[PDB]
Amino acid sequence: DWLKARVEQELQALEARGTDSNAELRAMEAKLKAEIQK
Repeated sequence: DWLKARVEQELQALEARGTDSNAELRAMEAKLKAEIQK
């Protein structure tokens, strides 16, 4: 479960200064659980 945070800090600084990724956000949540499986 802690990994869920490992991902937040990841897209946290990226989306914090990225004005061109308000769509790929969804495709991201998909890989989210994909990581929990390992």
